[PDB]
Amino acid sequence: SVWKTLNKWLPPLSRDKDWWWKTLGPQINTLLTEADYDLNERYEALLLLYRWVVPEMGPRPRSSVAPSKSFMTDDHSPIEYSWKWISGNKKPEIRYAVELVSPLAGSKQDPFNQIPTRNLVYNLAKIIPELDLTWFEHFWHELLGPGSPVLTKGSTVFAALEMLHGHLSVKVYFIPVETPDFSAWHQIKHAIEASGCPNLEALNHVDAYLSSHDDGRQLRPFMLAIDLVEPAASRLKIYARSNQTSFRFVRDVMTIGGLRTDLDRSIEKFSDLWKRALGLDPDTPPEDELPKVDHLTSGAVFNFDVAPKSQIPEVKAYIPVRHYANNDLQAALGLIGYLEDHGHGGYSQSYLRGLDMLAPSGQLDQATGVQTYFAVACQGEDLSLTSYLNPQFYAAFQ
Ligand SMILES: N[C@@H](Cc1c[nH]c2ccccc12)C(=O)O
Repeated sequence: SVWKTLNKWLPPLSRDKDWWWKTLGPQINTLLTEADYDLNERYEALLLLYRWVVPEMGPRPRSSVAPSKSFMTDDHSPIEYSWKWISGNKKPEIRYAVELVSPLAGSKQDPFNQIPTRNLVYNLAKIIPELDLTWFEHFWHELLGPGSPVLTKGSTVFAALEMLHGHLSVKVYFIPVETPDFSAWHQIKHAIEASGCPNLEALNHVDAYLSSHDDGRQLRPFMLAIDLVEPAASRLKIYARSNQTSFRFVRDVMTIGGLRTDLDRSIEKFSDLWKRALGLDPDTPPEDELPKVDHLTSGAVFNFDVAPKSQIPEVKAYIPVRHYANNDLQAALGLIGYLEDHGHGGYSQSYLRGLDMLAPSGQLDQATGVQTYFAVACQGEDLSLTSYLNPQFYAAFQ
Protein backbone atom coordinates (compact mmCIF):
# COMPACT_ATOMS: atom_id res chain seq x y z
CA SER A 1 0.00 0.00 0.00
CA VAL A 2 1.23 3.47 -0.93
CA TRP A 3 -0.24 4.87 2.27
CA LYS A 4 1.38 2.15 4.39
CA THR A 5 4.77 2.93 2.83
CA LEU A 6 4.43 6.69 3.31
CA ASN A 7 3.11 6.30 6.87
CA LYS A 8 6.02 4.00 7.64
CA TRP A 9 8.64 6.51 6.52
CA LEU A 10 7.19 10.03 6.80
CA PRO A 11 7.87 11.90 10.07
CA PRO A 12 5.19 11.22 12.69
CA LEU A 13 2.40 13.69 13.31
CA SER A 14 0.63 15.02 16.37
CA ARG A 15 -2.45 13.17 17.61
CA ASP A 16 -5.04 15.15 15.61
CA LYS A 17 -2.98 15.32 12.43
CA ASP A 18 -2.13 11.63 12.70
CA TRP A 19 -5.82 10.76 13.03
CA TRP A 20 -6.66 12.68 9.87
CA TRP A 21 -3.65 11.15 8.10
CA LYS A 22 -4.59 7.57 9.00
CA THR A 23 -8.24 8.18 8.05
CA LEU A 24 -8.13 10.27 4.85
CA GLY A 25 -4.94 8.63 3.55
CA PRO A 26 -6.32 5.09 3.29
CA GLN A 27 -9.66 6.38 1.97
CA ILE A 28 -8.09 8.38 -0.87
CA ASN A 29 -5.56 5.62 -1.57
CA THR A 30 -8.30 2.98 -1.84
CA LEU A 31 -10.40 5.13 -4.16
CA LEU A 32 -7.36 5.85 -6.37
CA THR A 33 -6.27 2.19 -6.41
CA GLU A 34 -9.72 0.93 -7.37
CA ALA A 35 -9.86 3.51 -10.18
CA ASP A 36 -6.50 2.20 -11.52
CA TYR A 37 -4.44 5.35 -11.01
CA ASP A 38 -0.74 4.77 -11.58
CA LEU A 39 1.55 4.52 -8.56
CA ASN A 40 3.22 7.92 -8.97
CA GLU A 41 -0.11 9.72 -8.91
CA ARG A 42 -1.10 7.88 -5.71
CA TYR A 43 2.18 8.90 -4.08
CA GLU A 44 1.71 12.49 -5.26
CA ALA A 45 -1.87 12.65 -3.98
CA LEU A 46 -0.93 11.29 -0.56
CA LEU A 47 2.13 13.55 -0.33
CA LEU A 48 -0.06 16.58 -1.08
CA LEU A 49 -2.56 15.33 1.51
CA TYR A 50 0.13 14.88 4.16
CA ARG A 51 1.75 18.25 3.53
CA TRP A 52 -1.09 20.72 2.77
CA VAL A 53 -4.41 19.12 3.89
CA VAL A 54 -3.85 17.04 7.04
CA PRO A 55 -2.14 19.84 9.06
CA GLU A 56 -5.14 22.14 8.50
CA MET A 57 -8.00 19.77 9.36
CA GLY A 58 -8.26 20.79 13.03
CA PRO A 59 -9.09 18.56 16.00
CA ARG A 60 -9.90 14.94 15.29
CA PRO A 61 -13.46 13.64 15.74
CA ARG A 62 -14.10 12.36 19.25
CA SER A 63 -17.90 11.97 19.23
CA SER A 64 -20.99 12.19 17.02
CA VAL A 65 -21.11 15.96 17.67
CA ALA A 66 -19.40 17.92 14.90
CA PRO A 67 -17.24 20.96 15.80
CA SER A 68 -18.97 23.13 13.18
CA LYS A 69 -22.05 23.28 10.97
CA SER A 70 -19.99 22.85 7.79
CA PHE A 71 -22.06 22.97 4.60
CA MET A 72 -19.82 20.31 3.00
CA THR A 73 -22.04 17.40 4.08
CA ASP A 74 -25.21 16.97 6.13
CA ASP A 75 -23.36 15.60 9.18
CA HIS A 76 -20.79 18.42 8.72
CA SER A 77 -17.96 16.15 7.62
CA PRO A 78 -15.53 18.64 6.01
CA ILE A 79 -14.61 16.13 3.27
CA GLU A 80 -16.60 14.86 0.29
CA TYR A 81 -15.23 12.38 -2.26
CA SER A 82 -16.48 12.08 -5.82
CA TRP A 83 -16.14 9.33 -8.42
CA LYS A 84 -16.84 10.41 -12.02
CA TRP A 85 -17.88 7.59 -14.36
CA ILE A 86 -16.08 8.03 -17.67
CA SER A 87 -17.75 6.58 -20.75
CA GLY A 88 -16.14 3.92 -22.89
CA ASN A 89 -15.28 2.06 -19.68
CA LYS A 90 -12.29 4.34 -19.14
CA LYS A 91 -10.81 4.85 -15.69
CA PRO A 92 -13.02 6.84 -13.30
CA GLU A 93 -11.90 10.28 -12.19
CA ILE A 94 -11.44 10.67 -8.42
CA ARG A 95 -11.93 14.11 -6.88
CA TYR A 96 -12.29 15.38 -3.28
CA ALA A 97 -13.62 18.60 -1.79
CA VAL A 98 -12.27 19.84 1.55
CA GLU A 99 -13.00 22.73 3.91
CA LEU A 100 -9.87 23.33 5.95
CA VAL A 101 -10.22 24.99 9.35
CA SER A 102 -8.20 27.06 11.81
CA PRO A 103 -8.69 28.16 15.43
CA LEU A 104 -9.63 31.63 14.11
CA ALA A 105 -12.87 30.25 12.64
CA GLY A 106 -15.81 32.20 14.00
CA SER A 107 -13.73 35.07 15.40
CA LYS A 108 -13.53 38.62 14.04
CA GLN A 109 -10.36 37.65 12.16
CA ASP A 110 -12.15 34.91 10.20
CA PRO A 111 -15.88 34.79 11.06
CA PHE A 112 -16.72 32.41 8.18
CA ASN A 113 -13.61 30.14 8.04
CA GLN A 114 -12.15 31.47 4.79
CA ILE A 115 -8.41 31.85 5.44
CA PRO A 116 -7.48 28.11 5.39
CA THR A 117 -8.97 27.65 1.91
CA ARG A 118 -7.14 30.74 0.61
CA ASN A 119 -3.88 29.43 2.08
CA LEU A 120 -4.46 26.04 0.43
CA VAL A 121 -5.06 27.70 -2.95
CA TYR A 122 -1.85 29.73 -2.73
CA ASN A 123 0.12 26.68 -1.59
CA LEU A 124 -1.17 24.73 -4.58
CA ALA A 125 -0.33 27.64 -6.89
CA LYS A 126 3.26 27.41 -5.67
CA ILE A 127 3.54 23.77 -6.78
CA ILE A 128 1.23 23.95 -9.85
CA PRO A 129 2.30 26.80 -12.18
CA GLU A 130 -0.60 26.09 -14.56
CA LEU A 131 -2.99 27.37 -11.87
CA ASP A 132 -4.52 30.78 -12.62
CA LEU A 133 -5.65 32.91 -9.68
CA THR A 134 -7.22 35.84 -11.59
CA TRP A 135 -10.82 34.66 -11.26
CA PHE A 136 -10.05 33.27 -7.82
CA GLU A 137 -9.16 36.70 -6.46
CA HIS A 138 -11.96 38.39 -8.41
CA PHE A 139 -14.73 36.14 -7.12
CA TRP A 140 -13.14 36.01 -3.66
CA HIS A 141 -13.23 39.75 -3.20
CA GLU A 142 -16.66 40.07 -4.81
CA LEU A 143 -18.35 37.35 -2.74
CA LEU A 144 -16.39 36.95 0.53
CA GLY A 145 -14.16 40.07 0.71
CA PRO A 146 -14.21 43.10 3.06
CA GLY A 147 -16.86 44.69 0.81
CA SER A 148 -19.15 41.67 0.80
CA PRO A 149 -21.87 41.15 3.44
CA VAL A 150 -26.61 37.61 8.57
CA LEU A 151 -27.76 34.25 7.16
CA THR A 152 -25.21 31.52 6.41
CA LYS A 153 -25.40 27.93 5.15
CA GLY A 154 -22.69 26.88 7.64
CA SER A 155 -19.79 27.52 5.25
CA THR A 156 -18.81 30.22 2.77
CA VAL A 157 -15.99 28.59 0.77
CA PHE A 158 -14.24 25.31 0.12
CA ALA A 159 -11.86 23.77 -2.41
CA ALA A 160 -11.73 20.62 -4.52
CA LEU A 161 -8.84 18.63 -5.97
CA GLU A 162 -9.48 16.73 -9.21
CA MET A 163 -7.01 13.96 -10.15
CA LEU A 164 -7.49 13.94 -13.94
CA HIS A 165 -4.98 11.12 -14.65
CA GLY A 166 -1.69 12.95 -15.24
CA HIS A 167 -2.58 16.45 -14.08
CA LEU A 168 -4.30 18.15 -11.16
CA SER A 169 -7.20 20.59 -11.34
CA VAL A 170 -8.44 22.81 -8.53
CA LYS A 171 -12.00 24.07 -8.09
CA VAL A 172 -13.24 26.72 -5.68
CA TYR A 173 -16.80 26.91 -4.29
CA PHE A 174 -18.21 30.15 -2.87
CA ILE A 175 -21.35 30.09 -0.70
CA PRO A 176 -22.40 33.74 -0.25
CA VAL A 177 -23.84 35.03 3.01
CA GLU A 178 -27.36 36.32 2.40
CA THR A 179 -28.81 39.54 3.83
CA PRO A 180 -32.38 40.89 3.50
CA ASP A 181 -31.30 43.01 0.50
CA PHE A 182 -28.50 40.87 -1.02
CA SER A 183 -29.48 37.31 -1.81
CA ALA A 184 -26.97 34.76 -3.06
CA TRP A 185 -28.13 35.07 -6.68
CA HIS A 186 -27.80 38.86 -6.67
CA GLN A 187 -24.19 38.63 -5.48
CA ILE A 188 -23.28 35.81 -7.87
CA LYS A 189 -24.81 37.55 -10.89
CA HIS A 190 -23.08 40.83 -10.09
CA ALA A 191 -19.74 39.04 -9.69
CA ILE A 192 -20.07 37.30 -13.05
CA GLU A 193 -21.03 40.58 -14.72
CA ALA A 194 -17.96 42.22 -13.16
CA SER A 195 -15.61 39.36 -14.13
CA GLY A 196 -14.97 40.50 -17.72
CA CYS A 197 -16.93 37.83 -19.59
CA PRO A 198 -16.84 38.17 -23.40
CA ASN A 199 -20.41 36.93 -23.94
CA LEU A 200 -22.98 36.89 -21.12
CA GLU A 201 -25.80 35.45 -23.22
CA ALA A 202 -25.93 32.17 -21.27
CA LEU A 203 -25.96 34.07 -17.96
CA ASN A 204 -28.91 36.08 -19.28
CA HIS A 205 -30.64 32.85 -20.27
CA VAL A 206 -30.19 31.53 -16.73
CA ASP A 207 -31.36 34.83 -15.23
CA ALA A 208 -34.46 34.97 -17.44
CA TYR A 209 -35.29 31.36 -16.55
CA LEU A 210 -34.84 32.00 -12.82
CA SER A 211 -36.81 35.27 -12.80
CA SER A 212 -39.64 34.68 -15.30
CA HIS A 213 -40.25 30.95 -15.80
CA ASP A 214 -42.75 29.34 -13.44
CA ASP A 215 -40.48 26.40 -12.61
CA GLY A 216 -37.31 28.51 -12.73
CA ARG A 217 -38.84 30.84 -10.14
CA GLN A 218 -38.92 27.84 -7.75
CA LEU A 219 -35.10 27.53 -7.74
CA ARG A 220 -32.92 29.30 -5.15
CA PRO A 221 -29.28 29.81 -6.18
CA PHE A 222 -26.82 29.37 -3.33
CA MET A 223 -23.34 28.51 -4.60
CA LEU A 224 -20.83 29.34 -7.33
CA ALA A 225 -18.02 27.08 -8.52
CA ILE A 226 -15.04 28.09 -10.66
CA ASP A 227 -12.01 26.27 -12.06
CA LEU A 228 -8.52 27.61 -11.28
CA VAL A 229 -7.43 27.68 -14.93
CA GLU A 230 -7.45 30.46 -17.53
CA PRO A 231 -10.80 32.31 -17.29
CA ALA A 232 -11.58 31.54 -20.94
CA ALA A 233 -11.35 27.82 -20.09
CA SER A 234 -13.00 27.90 -16.66
CA ARG A 235 -16.56 26.79 -16.00
CA LEU A 236 -19.07 28.93 -14.08
CA LYS A 237 -21.32 26.55 -12.14
CA ILE A 238 -24.34 28.23 -10.51
CA TYR A 239 -25.94 25.85 -7.99
CA ALA A 240 -29.64 26.23 -7.21
CA ARG A 241 -32.00 24.28 -4.94
CA SER A 242 -35.79 23.88 -4.97
CA ASN A 243 -38.43 22.35 -2.72
CA GLN A 244 -40.12 20.61 -5.66
CA THR A 245 -39.00 17.05 -6.37
CA SER A 246 -41.17 15.65 -9.19
CA PHE A 247 -39.35 14.45 -12.27
CA ARG A 248 -41.53 16.69 -14.47
CA PHE A 249 -39.90 19.63 -12.67
CA VAL A 250 -36.43 18.05 -12.93
CA ARG A 251 -36.88 17.51 -16.67
CA ASP A 252 -38.04 21.08 -17.23
CA VAL A 253 -34.96 22.33 -15.38
CA MET A 254 -32.64 20.12 -17.47
CA THR A 255 -34.01 21.80 -20.61
CA ILE A 256 -34.16 25.29 -19.04
CA GLY A 257 -37.83 25.53 -19.97
CA GLY A 258 -37.30 24.30 -23.52
CA LEU A 259 -34.22 26.37 -24.42
CA ARG A 260 -32.20 23.18 -24.91
CA THR A 261 -33.51 20.84 -27.61
CA ASP A 262 -32.56 17.36 -28.88
CA LEU A 263 -32.41 15.82 -25.39
CA ASP A 264 -35.40 13.44 -25.49
CA ARG A 265 -33.29 10.26 -25.45
CA SER A 266 -31.00 11.49 -22.67
CA ILE A 267 -33.93 12.62 -20.54
CA GLU A 268 -35.68 9.26 -21.01
CA LYS A 269 -32.54 7.52 -19.74
CA PHE A 270 -32.42 10.07 -16.91
CA SER A 271 -36.01 9.22 -15.95
CA ASP A 272 -35.14 5.53 -15.75
CA LEU A 273 -32.02 6.22 -13.67
CA TRP A 274 -33.90 8.58 -11.35
CA LYS A 275 -36.46 5.90 -10.55
CA ARG A 276 -33.91 3.09 -10.16
CA ALA A 277 -31.53 5.09 -7.97
CA LEU A 278 -34.32 6.27 -5.71
CA GLY A 279 -36.03 2.86 -5.60
CA LEU A 280 -39.26 4.31 -7.00
CA ASP A 281 -42.00 2.30 -8.66
CA PRO A 282 -41.27 1.97 -12.41
CA ASP A 283 -44.71 3.47 -13.12
CA THR A 284 -44.25 6.49 -10.82
CA PRO A 285 -45.95 9.48 -12.52
CA PRO A 286 -43.48 12.24 -13.42
CA GLU A 287 -45.79 14.89 -11.92
CA ASP A 288 -45.76 13.25 -8.47
CA GLU A 289 -43.57 14.80 -5.83
CA LEU A 290 -41.19 12.66 -3.84
CA PRO A 291 -42.32 12.03 -0.24
CA LYS A 292 -41.56 15.11 1.82
CA VAL A 293 -38.11 15.44 3.41
CA ASP A 294 -37.61 18.50 5.66
CA HIS A 295 -33.90 19.40 5.65
CA LEU A 296 -31.47 22.16 4.74
CA THR A 297 -30.25 20.20 1.71
CA SER A 298 -33.48 18.42 0.72
CA GLY A 299 -35.40 18.99 -2.52
CA ALA A 300 -34.03 19.00 -6.06
CA VAL A 301 -30.63 20.57 -6.70
CA PHE A 302 -28.93 21.57 -9.96
CA ASN A 303 -26.10 23.63 -11.35
CA PHE A 304 -25.98 25.72 -14.52
CA ASP A 305 -22.71 26.06 -16.42
CA VAL A 306 -22.71 29.56 -18.02
CA ALA A 307 -19.22 28.99 -19.53
CA PRO A 308 -17.87 31.12 -22.46
CA LYS A 309 -17.71 29.83 -26.10
CA SER A 310 -21.24 28.47 -25.38
CA GLN A 311 -24.36 30.69 -25.70
CA ILE A 312 -26.72 28.03 -24.28
CA PRO A 313 -26.10 27.07 -20.62
CA GLU A 314 -25.65 23.42 -19.61
CA VAL A 315 -27.45 21.79 -16.68
CA LYS A 316 -26.34 19.12 -14.24
CA ALA A 317 -28.98 17.63 -11.94
CA TYR A 318 -28.13 15.95 -8.64
CA ILE A 319 -30.21 12.97 -7.49
CA PRO A 320 -30.27 13.46 -3.65
CA VAL A 321 -29.74 9.81 -2.82
CA ARG A 322 -29.21 10.36 0.90
CA HIS A 323 -32.61 12.00 1.38
CA TYR A 324 -34.92 9.91 -0.79
CA ALA A 325 -33.44 6.47 -1.44
CA ASN A 326 -34.21 3.49 0.79
CA ASN A 327 -30.59 2.56 1.59
CA ASP A 328 -27.12 3.00 0.10
CA LEU A 329 -26.88 -0.53 -1.30
CA GLN A 330 -30.23 -0.22 -3.09
CA ALA A 331 -29.27 3.12 -4.65
CA ALA A 332 -25.85 1.75 -5.62
CA LEU A 333 -27.36 -1.34 -7.24
CA GLY A 334 -29.78 0.84 -9.19
CA LEU A 335 -26.95 3.04 -10.48
CA ILE A 336 -24.81 0.01 -11.29
CA GLY A 337 -27.74 -1.70 -13.02
CA TYR A 338 -28.27 1.35 -15.21
CA LEU A 339 -24.57 1.36 -16.08
CA GLU A 340 -24.63 -2.36 -16.88
CA ASP A 341 -27.68 -1.96 -19.13
CA HIS A 342 -25.80 0.62 -21.24
CA GLY A 343 -22.38 -1.07 -21.30
CA HIS A 344 -20.70 1.54 -19.05
CA GLY A 345 -20.20 -0.45 -15.87
CA GLY A 346 -16.66 -1.81 -16.08
CA TYR A 347 -15.76 -0.17 -12.77
CA SER A 348 -18.95 -1.13 -10.92
CA GLN A 349 -17.27 -3.68 -8.65
CA SER A 350 -14.42 -1.30 -7.90
CA TYR A 351 -17.05 1.26 -6.92
CA LEU A 352 -18.82 -1.20 -4.63
CA ARG A 353 -15.54 -2.02 -2.90
CA GLY A 354 -15.01 1.72 -2.41
CA LEU A 355 -18.47 2.07 -0.87
CA ASP A 356 -17.72 -0.86 1.44
CA MET A 357 -14.50 0.86 2.49
CA LEU A 358 -16.31 4.16 3.14
CA ALA A 359 -19.46 2.82 4.78
CA PRO A 360 -19.99 2.77 8.55
CA SER A 361 -19.72 -0.84 9.62
CA GLY A 362 -23.02 -2.51 8.81
CA GLN A 363 -25.09 0.34 7.39
CA LEU A 364 -24.96 0.11 3.56
CA ASP A 365 -28.15 -1.94 3.26
CA GLN A 366 -30.04 -0.40 6.19
CA ALA A 367 -29.37 3.35 5.96
CA THR A 368 -28.39 6.18 3.65
CA GLY A 369 -25.69 8.79 4.04
CA VAL A 370 -22.66 7.38 2.20
CA GLN A 371 -23.76 8.41 -1.30
CA THR A 372 -24.86 12.03 -1.10
CA TYR A 373 -25.70 12.61 -4.77
CA PHE A 374 -25.73 10.97 -8.17
CA ALA A 375 -24.93 13.79 -10.61
CA VAL A 376 -26.46 13.51 -14.10
CA ALA A 377 -25.55 15.57 -17.18
CA CYS A 378 -27.08 15.05 -20.63
CA GLN A 379 -24.41 14.48 -23.32
CA GLY A 380 -26.19 14.10 -26.65
CA GLU A 381 -28.13 10.86 -26.22
CA ASP A 382 -26.19 9.51 -23.21
CA LEU A 383 -25.74 10.38 -19.54
CA SER A 384 -22.57 11.55 -17.77
CA LEU A 385 -22.71 10.32 -14.16
CA THR A 386 -20.84 11.16 -10.95
CA SER A 387 -21.14 9.64 -7.45
CA TYR A 388 -20.59 11.89 -4.42
CA LEU A 389 -19.54 10.26 -1.14
CA ASN A 390 -19.65 11.35 2.51
CA PRO A 391 -17.23 9.58 4.89
CA GLN A 392 -19.60 10.52 7.76
CA PHE A 393 -16.95 11.23 10.37
CA TYR A 394 -19.58 12.26 12.92
CA ALA A 395 -22.89 10.58 11.99
CA ALA A 396 -20.96 7.30 11.86
CA PHE A 397 -18.36 7.98 14.55
CA GLN A 398 -16.38 4.77 15.09
N1 LIG B 1 -23.52 19.98 0.96
C1 LIG B 1 -24.11 21.08 0.21
C2 LIG B 1 -23.12 21.63 -0.82
C3 LIG B 1 -22.65 20.55 -1.80
C4 LIG B 1 -21.53 19.75 -1.64
N2 LIG B 1 -21.46 18.95 -2.69
C5 LIG B 1 -22.49 19.18 -3.56
C6 LIG B 1 -22.84 18.58 -4.79
C7 LIG B 1 -23.97 19.01 -5.48
C8 LIG B 1 -24.76 20.03 -4.95
C9 LIG B 1 -24.42 20.62 -3.73
C10 LIG B 1 -23.26 20.18 -3.03
C11 LIG B 1 -25.38 20.60 -0.49
O1 LIG B 1 -25.71 19.39 -0.41
O2 LIG B 1 -26.08 21.40 -1.14
